[PDB]
Amino acid sequence: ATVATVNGKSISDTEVSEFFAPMLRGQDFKTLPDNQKKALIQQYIMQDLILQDAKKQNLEKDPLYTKELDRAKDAILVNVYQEKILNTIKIDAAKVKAFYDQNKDKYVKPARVQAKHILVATEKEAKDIINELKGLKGKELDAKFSELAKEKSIDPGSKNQGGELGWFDQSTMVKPFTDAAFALKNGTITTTPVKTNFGYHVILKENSQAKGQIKFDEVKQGIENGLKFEEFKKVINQKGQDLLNSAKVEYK
Amino acid sequence: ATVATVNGKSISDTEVSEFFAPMLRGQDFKTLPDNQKKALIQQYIMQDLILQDAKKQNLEKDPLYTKELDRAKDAILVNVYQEKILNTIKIDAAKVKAFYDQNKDKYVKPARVQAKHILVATEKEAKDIINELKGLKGKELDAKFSELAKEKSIDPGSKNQGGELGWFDQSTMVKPFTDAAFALKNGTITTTPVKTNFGYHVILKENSQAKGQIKFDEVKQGIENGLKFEEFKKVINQKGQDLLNSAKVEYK
Repeated sequence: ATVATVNGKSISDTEVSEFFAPMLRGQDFKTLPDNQKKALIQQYIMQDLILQDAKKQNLEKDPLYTKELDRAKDAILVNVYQEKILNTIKIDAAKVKAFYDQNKDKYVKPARVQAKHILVATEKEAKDIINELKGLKGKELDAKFSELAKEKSIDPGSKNQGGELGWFDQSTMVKPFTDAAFALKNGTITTTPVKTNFGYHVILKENSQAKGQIKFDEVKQGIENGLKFEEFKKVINQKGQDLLNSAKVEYK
Repeated sequence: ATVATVNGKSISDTEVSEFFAPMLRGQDFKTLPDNQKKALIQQYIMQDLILQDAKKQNLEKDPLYTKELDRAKDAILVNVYQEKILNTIKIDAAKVKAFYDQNKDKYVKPARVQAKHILVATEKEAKDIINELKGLKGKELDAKFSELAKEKSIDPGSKNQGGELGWFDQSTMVKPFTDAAFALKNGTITTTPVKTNFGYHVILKENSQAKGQIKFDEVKQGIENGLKFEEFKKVINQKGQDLLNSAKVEYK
């Protein structure tokens, strides 16, 4: 249908609609409010008049045009070709499931701990802190700990924050520290100094999170996307092989 | 020159070179190492064979091709048109200079201070801290300050970091705090409590930076780019006006 005429010539809703369809992302031109339709019609007419003026200035013979049009024409055909190939790719339920089942033990959230620490240079300093805190529990142990860390900790990274280290996993830090911190019960301190390259630590564990299993439903779309893409690449490279072999090719 | 033949047909270095010129970003095909040339020739032959296969499958009549080619053809012409317009745009030295001179007082780096503070709830607590620090100077004033902030400051945002606030300007915070902190000399404290909505502060100023003038040479390219772009938009929109007026347009 004709939504405008320009120097006598009809502009359809069809051509306006097709021009803007990329930008509309699936919303149909016809469903826009009258004033949005009108703005898009104006914009399209302006595009149309710039085209007429460009031809009037013979810009279709400009090599900036013909060379880029040659390029676009080849690139669009190659893309349509690879798109027909993409449309033959389907991963059935069983492959998706089968990939999950095969990798089940890698679809996990790793165990974490939330802890504070106090660092000091000497085994005996660490025992004395341990002493000062012996027999205390819960939020009282926590407050006193942090106060001791601010007071006596030699770790510049945390001393000021009451020894806070936040949540962390086993990948994160040195095993001997990691070992003691995973072994503790929540709300408790290392009753023996932990020895590292940094010195002697006292650790207070606030919380823990056990290794968690990720479920198939959580990851299945991701698995499918990744299998489709791998399959697409295999089919495309195979094709690229059939065509090359097939041809007689000499390098000069 | 012929770098390969494919089923008898010659492939020039010219067409390979033109195909990859976008990706080469100005480096000439001819200057690449032999093994890079060869890989690009292979890639180009593969592109060529996919084109031949696409035509064999009649994909040039596919509407996924013809409709996108119609779109590309219009979009490239419009771009060549606006590119010829872009090429007529020049800002002479005098406009660039003139814009700088006109806005000289906005091309400045604002004054900054680097300070610590201690916050307490009561004017008298603030005087007593001021007391404890009276008569101290330099790095000794600094250490004692930070220790007092850790000890007695009621600001959770900084208390733990010895009251550190880092570098900040006048836009950043409440004027009454800002006022006192800009007035101080480096290495000194507010000898009178500063009153805000948060309570009573003692401020130690570590450093200052005076308002700095940005020089023409620092900003001149930026000014030019921005003037060229504004001018481009003016010329393009004017054009868009000449064309529209010029036409006889009826909206249905």
